[PDB]
Amino acid sequence: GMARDIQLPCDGDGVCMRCKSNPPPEESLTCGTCVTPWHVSCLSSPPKTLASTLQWHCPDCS
Amino acid sequence: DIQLPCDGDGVCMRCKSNPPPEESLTCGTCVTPWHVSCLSSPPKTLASTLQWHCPDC
Ligand SMILES: [Zn+2]
Ligand SMILES: [Zn+2]
Ligand SMILES: [Zn+2]
Ligand SMILES: [Zn+2]
Repeated sequence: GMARDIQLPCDGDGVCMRCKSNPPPEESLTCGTCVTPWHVSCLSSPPKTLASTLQWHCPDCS
Repeated sequence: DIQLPCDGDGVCMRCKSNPPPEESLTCGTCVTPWHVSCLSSPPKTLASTLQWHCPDC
């Protein structure tokens, strides 16, 4: 997990607000509550189990 | 050898159940849902889970 300070979501156009990159699908995670895309690389605690990755809840919703 | 996906309604064609989101995995190429519980080899990394290719792909 990259972010040691505050974590930022994605653009809505698909750009990570933190690292200024457009994450590929293998690096993208959308929340199960607000459905906001997040760059999984720039998270503080990326999901570590398969179930946590499926029903993933973003840091703003957790 | 007999890996079966989910129907349009959602009932898994290998266990006759409607899996929850914590047990549903949609393929990144043919956008077909699958029941991970009925999968022979579930994904092993985070990248293979985020962009998942179903057995038939
Ligand atoms: Zn990023
Ligand atoms: Zn959320
Ligand atoms: Zn099943
Ligand atoms: Zn497929």
